[PDB]
Amino acid sequence: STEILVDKYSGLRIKHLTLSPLEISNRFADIRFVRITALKNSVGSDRFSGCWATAGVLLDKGVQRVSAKGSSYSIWKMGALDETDVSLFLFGDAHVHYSGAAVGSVFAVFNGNVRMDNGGKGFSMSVASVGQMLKMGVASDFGLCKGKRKDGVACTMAINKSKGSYCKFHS
DNA sequence: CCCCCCCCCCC
Ligand SMILES: [Zn+2]
Repeated sequence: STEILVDKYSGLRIKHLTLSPLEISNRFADIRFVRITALKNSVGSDRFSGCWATAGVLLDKGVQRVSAKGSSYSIWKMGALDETDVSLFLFGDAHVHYSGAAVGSVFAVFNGNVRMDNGGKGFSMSVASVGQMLKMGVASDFGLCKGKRKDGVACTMAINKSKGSYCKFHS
């Protein structure tokens, strides 16, 4: 049957759990957790100094990229399915080992290096190591917009199916 | 060699 966790950490609802609730508290035990939506308002307040972690839904896997050094990497759109997103850069092993992940997945991110751009591009974080990514499961509220683009292509914006079936762009 | 690696959709 359906098995849904209503997580206090991420503030998300997760199905297809890859771990027990006890295992969650263990991973987050000695770590300062910051909600993925609080991130942009948390820059420059010593929130990311020590060991920290966040968690969000994979909204967009973007396109294949190549580093200046010639290595491949990823740029993910992550969020809590609430009109607010954030950029995640997957480098090296992290990209190798998680670039095939499915949109809708719920990932815990550990100790990402933070970049904040007050020029409009906003909050972003990056990780490069395998243990910096933990798939907790699948967002039970995740869905794709049922609306269509201007050119007739099905919209691929992530939505909260519990609160509606369309983007900010479709109403 | 390792670490490093860094953004123009959907209105
Ligand atoms: Zn749409």
